[PDB]
Amino acid sequence: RNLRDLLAPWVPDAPSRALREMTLDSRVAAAGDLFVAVVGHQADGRRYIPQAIAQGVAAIIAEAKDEATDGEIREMHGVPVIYLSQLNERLSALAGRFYHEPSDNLRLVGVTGTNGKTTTTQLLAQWSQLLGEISAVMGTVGNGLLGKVIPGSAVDVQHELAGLVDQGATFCAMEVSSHGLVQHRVAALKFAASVFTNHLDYHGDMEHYEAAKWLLYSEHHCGQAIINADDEVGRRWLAKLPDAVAVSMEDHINPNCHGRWLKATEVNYHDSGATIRFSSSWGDGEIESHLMGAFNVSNLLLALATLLALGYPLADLLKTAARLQPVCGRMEVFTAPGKPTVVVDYAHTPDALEKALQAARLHCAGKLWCVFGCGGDRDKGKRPLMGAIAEEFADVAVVTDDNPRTEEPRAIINDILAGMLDAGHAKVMEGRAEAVTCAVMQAKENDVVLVAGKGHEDYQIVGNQRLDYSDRVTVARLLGVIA
Repeated sequence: RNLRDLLAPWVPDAPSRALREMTLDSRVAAAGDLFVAVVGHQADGRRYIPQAIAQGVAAIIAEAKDEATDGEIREMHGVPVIYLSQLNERLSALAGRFYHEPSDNLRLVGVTGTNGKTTTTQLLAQWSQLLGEISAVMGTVGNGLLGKVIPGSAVDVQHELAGLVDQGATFCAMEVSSHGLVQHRVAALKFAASVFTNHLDYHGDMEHYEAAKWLLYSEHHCGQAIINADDEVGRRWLAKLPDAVAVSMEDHINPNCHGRWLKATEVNYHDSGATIRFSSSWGDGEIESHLMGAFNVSNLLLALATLLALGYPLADLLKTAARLQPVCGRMEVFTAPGKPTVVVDYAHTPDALEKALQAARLHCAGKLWCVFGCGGDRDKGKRPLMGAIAEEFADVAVVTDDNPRTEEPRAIINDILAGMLDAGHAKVMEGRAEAVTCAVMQAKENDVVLVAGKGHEDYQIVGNQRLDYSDRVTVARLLGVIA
């Protein structure tokens, strides 16, 4: 890596100097490094230039704002210092060139929106890998090849993607935060596809918000646009994007305009997942999904439309659909012959618990059971709100412990019960393992038991002890299966 080569597109006069790593932080700036001095949230990296020089950096690129002309080449203690205008905007392109353009050496799919980003990126990564890609994810639960996801500036993004390119990745599904896009953290990435999953009442604010977002997207390499037409903003944007794919399970495909599309024609929500019949511009089909709830049908259809748009054959996608797995502890289904369906979900807030019960109800011909508690030595305000949700959206509420820590366990349970119209209806069982057993052994064959609050977590905090305990293991053992 060479300062001269790195800067050729922007500064033709740049000195030839070997470069090791690229860093924004003067503290880690080692001998041979490139130090990038940017102006951020009241923080001015140019303050740290002499300290970086003193640690033996090979060269510095720095904001020109107030200090120099764009492409002005200076030299301090024999260290080249090159100044660039609007460096925050160009950091992605600069790091891209530094790391040999990693988004041009694999198929990068970006997923944006408030929800379904984790699940949709996981589905894209799993499905593409089943079709023979070596697949990776970058998002909220961390970066890596599938099954090896280790838990962030424009430089970090390009560096991480290059790391995945080096480990052999040929496909990467990336969560793009609303916050990342606006701060230019993905400004130079070549997206093969951009997936849109899903305080704006005054119509000037919707107009500004849209204008701000449309400007950003016009500046990115978005590749194929795949948009949820079940979202009202999704629809407006599809009207303006004649090449975008429309995806719907709520009858919002308008075939007069929308050129390419995919819609769920009917969904049977059953005791072990969802049977999805669909029509698309690529042809028709039926998918056996092992994911639970209406939102996971949407997420799966977005991943499908995206992979069809990129040229993956419909017959190969249909033949692998049944191998798609839940994100561990996210509406994760456990079934066994002649036993109640059991779902483990991490829902530990009033809103998450309501969504997970509504999701669970679709699959439930009999009674819906909710086994849950609330953390001790934490905010107590959600307790009566989670009681009232469980009483309303479930048929049987089984209230138990969930990380009581040092707090009197029955105290927490009382606060939960206080939120209910009829606390006497609720079952209380202390010992979470025993409360899960209660629900699972008493539930009928066509009942569903939702076990809420822990998801993937493999500990119960009682006092200051992290006891070995897993909802998933307890359920799997009661059902006579393997977690």
